[PDB]
Amino acid sequence: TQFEERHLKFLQQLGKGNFGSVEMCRYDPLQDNTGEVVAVKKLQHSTEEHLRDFEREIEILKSLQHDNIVKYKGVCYSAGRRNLKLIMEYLPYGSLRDYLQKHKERIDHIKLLQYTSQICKGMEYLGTKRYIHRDLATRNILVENENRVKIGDFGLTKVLPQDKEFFKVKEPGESPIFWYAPESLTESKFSVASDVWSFGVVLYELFTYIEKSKSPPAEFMRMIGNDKQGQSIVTHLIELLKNNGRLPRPDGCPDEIYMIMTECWNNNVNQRPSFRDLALRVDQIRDNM
Ligand SMILES: Cc1[nH]nc2[nH]c(=O)cc(-c3ccccc3)c12
Repeated sequence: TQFEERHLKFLQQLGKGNFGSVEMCRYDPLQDNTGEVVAVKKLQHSTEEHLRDFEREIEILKSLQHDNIVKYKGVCYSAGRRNLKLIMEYLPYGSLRDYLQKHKERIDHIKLLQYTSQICKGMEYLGTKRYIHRDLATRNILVENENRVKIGDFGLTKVLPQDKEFFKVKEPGESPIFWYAPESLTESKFSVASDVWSFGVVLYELFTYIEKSKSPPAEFMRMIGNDKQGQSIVTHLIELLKNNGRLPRPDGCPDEIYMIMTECWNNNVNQRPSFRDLALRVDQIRDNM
């Protein structure tokens, strides 16, 4: 879990996450090829704040061990221990968002339901730590193989206080608003229940197959008026959601699955299902058949 900079060998640039870039590297202490391939996260701007944030992600990630959560491996104190890099497992098939677009040939509803279940279970696990993810979306889930997805992107995750069921985030500025529960948009309140709302959007994403014009931003913007810019977008999204405006049932999506979506998208926070409810329902659906 302490990786030496001189043995971390660059292989590929991957995405460019919030703190900075992510690379695929080979860790080869024996210097001969033959090491483990890993993902290495870097911090672009190591300010007092960005570092504190990066360090918080590391603690969080180091504290989780679950089949459907990306593996923490360690840290690398490069530049003479004057820089730090997070070392994680490398999942070869990238984000669930890209996978669904690139590998339709090997995806059916059963696979979609498997992914759905796996995400729910990772989310049950986070809840036992009182962690709120706050950023659930297929772009933030990673694919190990055709049978296995893992939740990643713990850069925005927060811990609920001892006895507070919600966390108010001082000011969400430049947010993924189209995944957010109304009370997150209106009050900056995040909770297990707001994660459930977002999971609903994730379930929608799965069944739209990240198709051309059916993404949540595209759909919401169609409903609201594609003309709209800046804050009018937010104003109209809120008003829309408050009075039961919802994303449409994807083409070929079963009614039973759309109902799961609609139950997650309850304005009434308490009435949303739990992740435990959701895992059971999805697994039962799979097991019937
Ligand atoms: C963190 C990670 N582990 N394995 C990965 N495979 C990828 O294709 C992409 C990432 C990644 C995750 C977050 C931000 C950028 C890239 C990734």
